[PDB]
Amino acid sequence: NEGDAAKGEKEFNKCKACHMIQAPDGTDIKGGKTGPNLYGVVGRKIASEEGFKYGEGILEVAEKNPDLTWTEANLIEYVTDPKPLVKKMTDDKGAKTKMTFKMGKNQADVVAFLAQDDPDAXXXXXXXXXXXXX
Ligand code: HEM
Repeated sequence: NEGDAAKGEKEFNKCKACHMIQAPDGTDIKGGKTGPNLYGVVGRKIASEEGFKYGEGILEVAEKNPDLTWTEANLIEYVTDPKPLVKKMTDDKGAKTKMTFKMGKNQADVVAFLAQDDPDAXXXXXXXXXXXXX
């Protein structure tokens, strides 16, 4: 749980194919365009990132919770098995997701790494209400 990242990035080898890292400019890692830029996230806002085809669910939830800025404790949950977070949260059963990867062995190890890439947590903040605070 010692959330590495060394191990965390190694594994990213398991998101890379759906997912890009890139920055407002160049690309750390290199990954399929299926899924969004995974860079930033941590600090972000569920589904913000523009010009992608977000699954309708994350979309409505981002909505019910104009709040949610992907901590990385959310990252841990989500990726673990995302429907059960997405869903649960809208309460609307029949999540859907566009993400089907289920990752159940090394969670924090990863959020760790992705916490890092999105360097802004700003030392601290911008809000609070649990789950959010970004
Ligand atoms: C553990 C490796 C990966 C992690 C850590 C991960 C993380 C995430 C996160 C945090 C989101 C929500 C972002 C937002 O709110 O915008 C997301 C959305 C998504 N992911 Fe992944 N992901 C992983 C692997 C993959 C893979 C392998 C695929 C393709 C096979 C994929 C497809 C998607 C899609 C389509 C969405 C959009 C969901 C929607 O709009 O409703 N992901 N992912």
